[PDB]
Amino acid sequence: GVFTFEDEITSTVPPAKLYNAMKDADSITPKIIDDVKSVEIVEGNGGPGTIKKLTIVEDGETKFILHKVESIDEANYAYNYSVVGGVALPPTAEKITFETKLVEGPNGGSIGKLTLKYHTKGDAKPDEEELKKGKAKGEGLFRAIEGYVLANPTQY
Repeated sequence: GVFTFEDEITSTVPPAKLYNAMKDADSITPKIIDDVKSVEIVEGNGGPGTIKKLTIVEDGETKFILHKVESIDEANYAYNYSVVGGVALPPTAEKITFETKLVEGPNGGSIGKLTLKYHTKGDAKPDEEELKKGKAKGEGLFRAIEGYVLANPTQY
């Protein structure tokens, strides 16, 4: 089955800036997110279908997570990717997709939608702690990218 949660988020940063910075997430995130050590391209040019390998530390334990880029759409200010492999993928999960979509806000900022989609095989239910952790990671990445833009106003 597929279990989805969609949450609304806001930022004072306008969406083109946020989108541009999301495209540089591979170099922004390891600096900001202490548990993300590095991001390496396994295959591809950075667009849809690119597989990336993230080196993480969780509780003193080094782990590898594989992400597949799903879509990068300027028109929706969208940056979507999937967890496709590694320990970050729970035993119950076939795939976890993270989607971000932005629109212009009323005050020159952004209104965002963050979507977490958790695919399971057949009637298997997801681990509920996984929804929580997935929600927080999606929001954590968005806040990282936002934080970097706010702290570096001439970069974007």
